[PDB]
Amino acid sequence: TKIYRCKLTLHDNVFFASREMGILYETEKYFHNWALSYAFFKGTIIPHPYGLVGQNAQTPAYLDRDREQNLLHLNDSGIYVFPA
RNA sequence: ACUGAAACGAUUGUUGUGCCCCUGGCGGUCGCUUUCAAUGCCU
Repeated sequence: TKIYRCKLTLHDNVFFASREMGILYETEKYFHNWALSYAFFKGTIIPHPYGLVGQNAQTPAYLDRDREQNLLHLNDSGIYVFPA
């Protein structure tokens, strides 16, 4: 129902390790939706555990109801960010 | 797990070494301490 046109201005340099070739690591020119969804709603809606240990420390929880860092909380909040 | 979690292009290094503000130069030239004067007056 509501739609928000949000324009993002970088106030310091942004890095994502999108691809790697030798000494060079580089960032794709589109911000992925799921990265922005946690940037907007983690701590406010999605939980933000400061620590991890175990399999949970190197396995995503993107769409796993059994884990706290889900993007599915937002399906239930009725919210969806698009990619940038 | 935001293509995620942590993330020093760093460490060391003398703008250095030699160098005469040097050489030449007459404070010089001209200039009368000058001009006038009773050892005097009386015995």
